[PDB]
Amino acid sequence: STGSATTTPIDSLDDAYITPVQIGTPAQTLNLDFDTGSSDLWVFSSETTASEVDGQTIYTPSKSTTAKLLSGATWSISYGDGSSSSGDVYTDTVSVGGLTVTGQAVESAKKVSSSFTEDSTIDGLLGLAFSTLNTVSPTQQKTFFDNAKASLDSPVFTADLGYHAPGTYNFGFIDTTAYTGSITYTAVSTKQGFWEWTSTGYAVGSGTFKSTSIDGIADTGTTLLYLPATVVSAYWAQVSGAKSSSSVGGYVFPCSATLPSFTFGVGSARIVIPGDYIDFGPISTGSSSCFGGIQSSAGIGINIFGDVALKAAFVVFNGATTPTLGFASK
Repeated sequence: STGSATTTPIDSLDDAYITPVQIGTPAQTLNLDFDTGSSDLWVFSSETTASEVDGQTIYTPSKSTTAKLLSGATWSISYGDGSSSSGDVYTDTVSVGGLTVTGQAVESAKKVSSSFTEDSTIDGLLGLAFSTLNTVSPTQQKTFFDNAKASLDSPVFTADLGYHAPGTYNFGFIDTTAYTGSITYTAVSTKQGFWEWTSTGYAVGSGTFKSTSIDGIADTGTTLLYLPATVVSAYWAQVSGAKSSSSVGGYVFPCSATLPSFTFGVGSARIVIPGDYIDFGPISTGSSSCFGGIQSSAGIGINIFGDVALKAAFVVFNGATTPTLGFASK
């Protein structure tokens, strides 16, 4: 089997991407944030504290003939950006882009933090990191990908995120028309439960490439690119007037600037992030100070190749016995 679904930016800045997911019988379609940095599939639901729902589409298990309470199971998760959610668990039929998993753990939110409430466009998350991070207790549950894997034509999914435009998540096959040149594959460590890999270096604009190992995670659920302070300083030094602002929470730059591109290494290959991808617009409505899309990972504890980086590439998440990551230009 295979599946193929379109993923769509939630706003004009590409702050996140939502992908329609069918849950239950008859289908209930919810728009989920596919997140290769976590491993829980959770949804706004009929059980979510009413004051914490503001415009989201909810899953109602009582209306699904294939829903079953997973007796005794609970979940609770905290994300890198400080947001959180928790609740109980059902198993149900879940389909993504024509690919169907029966008995998928669907984690029903009883509580969500304010950032989730405030984002009316995201109905939940679908985790695509390794199942060792799944938070269901006392019996850890498998991700959608892990459940589908054996049925897939090939044990892979791909992320093809658009810049200010729709893109595609495919399961079970590699669309050879979706990228240019070749796919360069690189080793993955699963030791922390992430799609963790080592970039071979970087360049700023038309600058020379600096060969240096940068360990980080491929995370579709993170908006920006978070790299070591040295790298980030070298980037923003090429933008007149750019500075790190403690009050705003990172690098800002004059909205009148033309941003340089940023290149990152994948083995001997190179992925170029156009400067426009790094513009996240005014810090506040009407401001002439703009927020940067490349930020320091210092104090995160890990480097994150988020959407800013991933949307410049066609990315293969290879879930073979020894997992790997592939990057192609497009």
